[PDB]
Amino acid sequence: QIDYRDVFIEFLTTFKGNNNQNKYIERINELVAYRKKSLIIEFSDVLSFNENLAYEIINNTKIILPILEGALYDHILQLDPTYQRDIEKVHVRIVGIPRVIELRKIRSTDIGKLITIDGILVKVTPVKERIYKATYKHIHPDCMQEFEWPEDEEMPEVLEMPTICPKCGKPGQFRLIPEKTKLIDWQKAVIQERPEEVPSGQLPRQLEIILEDDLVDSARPGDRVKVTGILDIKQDSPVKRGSRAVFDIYMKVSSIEVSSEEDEKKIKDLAKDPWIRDRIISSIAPSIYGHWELKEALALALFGGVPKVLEDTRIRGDIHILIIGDPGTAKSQMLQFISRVAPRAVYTTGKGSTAAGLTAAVVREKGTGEYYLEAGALVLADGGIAVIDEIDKMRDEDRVAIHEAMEQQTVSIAKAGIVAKLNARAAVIAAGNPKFGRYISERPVSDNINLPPTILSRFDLIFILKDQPGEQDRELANYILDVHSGKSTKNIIDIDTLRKYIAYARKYVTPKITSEAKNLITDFFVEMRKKSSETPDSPILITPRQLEALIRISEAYAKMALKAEVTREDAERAINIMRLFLESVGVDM
Amino acid sequence: QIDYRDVFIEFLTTFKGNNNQNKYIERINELVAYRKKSLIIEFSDVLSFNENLAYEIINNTKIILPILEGALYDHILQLDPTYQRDIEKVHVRIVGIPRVIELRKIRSTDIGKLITIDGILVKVTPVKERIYKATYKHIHPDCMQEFEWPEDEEMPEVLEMPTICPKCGKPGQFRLIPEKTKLIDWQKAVIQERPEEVPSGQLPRQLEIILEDDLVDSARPGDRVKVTGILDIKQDSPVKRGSRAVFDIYMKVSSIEVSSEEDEKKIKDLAKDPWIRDRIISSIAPSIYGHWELKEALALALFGGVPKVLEDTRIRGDIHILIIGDPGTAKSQMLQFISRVAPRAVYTTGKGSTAAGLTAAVVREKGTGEYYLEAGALVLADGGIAVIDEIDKMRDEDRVAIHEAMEQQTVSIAKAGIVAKLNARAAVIAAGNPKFGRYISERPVSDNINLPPTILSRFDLIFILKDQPGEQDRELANYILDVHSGKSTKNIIDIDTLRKYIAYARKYVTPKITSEAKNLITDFFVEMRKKSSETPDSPILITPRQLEALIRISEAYAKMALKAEVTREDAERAINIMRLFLESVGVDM
DNA sequence: TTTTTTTTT
Ligand SMILES: [Mg+2]
Ligand SMILES: [Mg+2]
Ligand SMILES: [Zn+2]
Ligand SMILES: [Zn+2]
Repeated sequence: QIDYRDVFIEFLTTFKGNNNQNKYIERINELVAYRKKSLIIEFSDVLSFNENLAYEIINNTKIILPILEGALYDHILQLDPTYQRDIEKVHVRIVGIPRVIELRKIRSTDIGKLITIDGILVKVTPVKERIYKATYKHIHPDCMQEFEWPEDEEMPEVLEMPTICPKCGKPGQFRLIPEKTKLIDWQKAVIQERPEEVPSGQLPRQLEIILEDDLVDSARPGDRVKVTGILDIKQDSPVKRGSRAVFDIYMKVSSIEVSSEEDEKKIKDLAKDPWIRDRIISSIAPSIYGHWELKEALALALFGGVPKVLEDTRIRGDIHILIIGDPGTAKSQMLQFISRVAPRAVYTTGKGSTAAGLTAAVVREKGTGEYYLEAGALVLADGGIAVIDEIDKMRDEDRVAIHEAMEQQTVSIAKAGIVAKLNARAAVIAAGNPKFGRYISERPVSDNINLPPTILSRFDLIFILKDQPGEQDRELANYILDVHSGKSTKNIIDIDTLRKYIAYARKYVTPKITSEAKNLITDFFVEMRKKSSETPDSPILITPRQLEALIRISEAYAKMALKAEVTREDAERAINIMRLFLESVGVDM
Repeated sequence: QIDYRDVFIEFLTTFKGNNNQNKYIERINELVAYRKKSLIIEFSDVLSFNENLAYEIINNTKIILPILEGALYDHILQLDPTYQRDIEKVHVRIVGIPRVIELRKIRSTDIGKLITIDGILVKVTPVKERIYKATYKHIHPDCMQEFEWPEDEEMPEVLEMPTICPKCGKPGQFRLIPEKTKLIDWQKAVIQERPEEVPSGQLPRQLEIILEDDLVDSARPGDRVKVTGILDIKQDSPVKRGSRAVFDIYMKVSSIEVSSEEDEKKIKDLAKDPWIRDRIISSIAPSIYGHWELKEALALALFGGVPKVLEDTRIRGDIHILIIGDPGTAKSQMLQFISRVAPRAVYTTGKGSTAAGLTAAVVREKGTGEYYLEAGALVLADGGIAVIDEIDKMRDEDRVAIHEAMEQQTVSIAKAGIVAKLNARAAVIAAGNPKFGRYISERPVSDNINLPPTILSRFDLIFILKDQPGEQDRELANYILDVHSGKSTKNIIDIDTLRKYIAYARKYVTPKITSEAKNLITDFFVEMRKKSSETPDSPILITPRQLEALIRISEAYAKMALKAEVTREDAERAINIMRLFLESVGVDM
């Protein structure tokens, strides 16, 4: 038996990273400066430094975590006495446990160990307080004594009151003292297994987890997470008998991850190539032949524009795309790829969606009997991409409910005496089919779309796809068979790198409008408005929302190349793609 | 007087199997490799070796079973001393009990003996944990003692706390320690009697079964199982008085089997026949005369293609068949046969089904008032075949809800704040009648089918059946009367053998496309588009989906012969069969 | 009652 306090402190102060910069030393300095009261330690670093220490942490986690926390607290206090009186104690969290078990394969033998489960967050409860050291008061004409009922022991999960007053050795009734009671933050969350690991013909399972102290509010619903901790059984009503000798299992979260310096370096060198825009476009849906304009348009929606917020109003900075085409034109394949490449995307269908399920659901809690809101599909997709397949197959009554969300990016709910406004800053991608299944050349655009002009004006770009057999049939057949044969096209950025590239660009890039683009946009907008009045029978209208599109598209083009200003070249690209949108629908230039 | 501990040991190690290889020794050796912890014993094997032990097992199971487990553990321990500290005990499961009782014939005299029940699983609860050895601490300021209350006795299904502390002989308050508590896996399932056993008029009855230890998650809902164990009465609140001395019956499962190496050699022998494809086609619906092209198409759907999973998207590998015919053409006859020979099939009707029930339904459980997902018809058919009879009779607004599942093989639900995706990789076979009941040659094909072009393109093959009274009436009449007279057709593979053949092919066979097949497929696909453009009047469209139909059919043809490569011969059959399909819908090539 | 999805007069 050898003390690990010296080894743990030595590991923190002597570990060398990639550049031998003592990374953990900097984290401690950040912890001291910010009073973060929590430290994250990578498991492989501990294993590389000393494999014997790693095994004790994995196995004897129950009794070794407080030892390391106490030793670390002394080191922090030695480094800076001012850290005291602000943080009572620190927490050590281990990340990178080699023991990973699927949510569906949890057995009795795994209870009481430190295991890691990766899943999807579903529900998060509001933060609440849990008592871990109570202070009762035996009220009785002779007692007038207060005491901490749990002696040299933490208050268990089941609340219990003293039976005999220790100060007097007599029975009676006891009163809790909130002022001297010690509390700890407590949150309840529910995790779900990934759809790619669910067995065939079975519904996904769910597991409930506990977040405490600083771990609260570490994630939002719909985010892939990785958690590590100790499993335990759950007790709800143990006071009254009636068998129920079967208990569930809940997880005590110790370390939580969501979804680096080296990644930024990899991303930065990509933008050095002048042809970065073409590479990104060619990397969208590599298994789909042709549709270069559609592929180019989808890339703009992934990056999006720059939202503008003023002292009196705000302007949306998202691009909405509507695609209409004949069946079999691979409209859904691109949408599925978007949902798999975007950092945050939600995939829905017209028939499988409802008005309540798309914006906000008002439900009544049976335990409380009061109404409370539930996040809709658009709300969960805030700051991301919203995909609505088969937009024409949903009822118009439910479809018209998203008019405010598509433009104002807000959802107003006035039901059951509850009034609220929720942010819905998401870009909507919709696909559908013409009124008669296939597009009819002889019939005009009005009866083919079969959609009200109001919703059409909210779409920045509208593309019409036509399945016309011709000279491209032979090359299309070869491409499809190559995909089925396993052959793939190289010189394509992988999905993981592309997803990282999109996330980085949306966070650290904000292009500015220059004078050259201002003149180019104005001339095109005025000229295209003049042609609109020539043929006012088209279902589409050239509204001021169209002028908004050029600014957003130009910003998206600049954001693609990690630029800082909208140059003259970007304005030309925005005009070129805008012309194709007008040309496809039936408006000549 | 006589001990069976040594009797069981020699039976395991000295028992000549069918091939005289000591199969039970191999099973024990296989058990050690992966720590199976469960050994399956055939009742016939015990009866063949020593009849005396057979009666003891079947009549005194509750006593002799633990004794045999101890003997087996020592034998395994000697073979592998390392078997300790991972598997503390093993289990002995007995199958093939001759005592089989119908679910409706259970009486009081059937309680307490080992019986076998055949039925259909309908509900599986999530895996939970049951306490069988608790650990309590007496909360009395003088005690501080830890003890296991269920001493010298397994903890009953009704949880009970001690009234007097064993180590101090005093009453008071007791607390349970989860860390020192011993748990065991516990799962609840519901079984239903087969439709062939339900008597006239009444609805089928249900029985509750309990699965423990490794038996959890041994089967999925909708499967046919054969459970074996001891019946017992169910109690919830025995303390709660107020009459009601009537108790239900719950089933304690000890061994469950769902639905041998001799099958593989028998299956391999069948595939060696060069005319295996013809024999399989002739073995589909032996009671139906004619319809050779329809029989061949149905065989392809049973086997199906090879799904492709890529890093970005996935390609559907199932084949969908649509049949349109006049009444009396026995369309529903093969559909019933398909649902009987397929390893996993679900039979539905257009009128008796709704959109919610087809894919997924969101229902509110009154126990908690919270919405939860319910598996639909397509979800439960994942990995199998879904049959939709009388598709034309059902509502159009309900038919559009399955467009996504038939191509993307996924179901998306956004209702009441619930967003999820479910896999629905199931082949769809549909039948229906024309617009005016009978087919009319004077009217064009477009208005006769009366279906939207979108759903028509999804189907791989569409066959139109016409009832023309000709010279074949006498031949058809004789065949029908022969069936009614008890005469049957010989030299046909039985359903039991055919079902085994199909299951083996779909698992261990994965054909690949060759260069020769690519040229034939590409040339014929181009011919479709050229012919289709020449006649823009047919309601069917030659979309790129038809190209995948050639690939899927070619793979299915190769899979029927247990081949690994799709040769030119398979490609020619794929081209030939679709030529008939095009001819049926009035397209001549 | 009121809001939600569902099958049903
Ligand atoms: Mg689609
Ligand atoms: Mg019929
Ligand atoms: Zn007192
Ligand atoms: Zn005691």
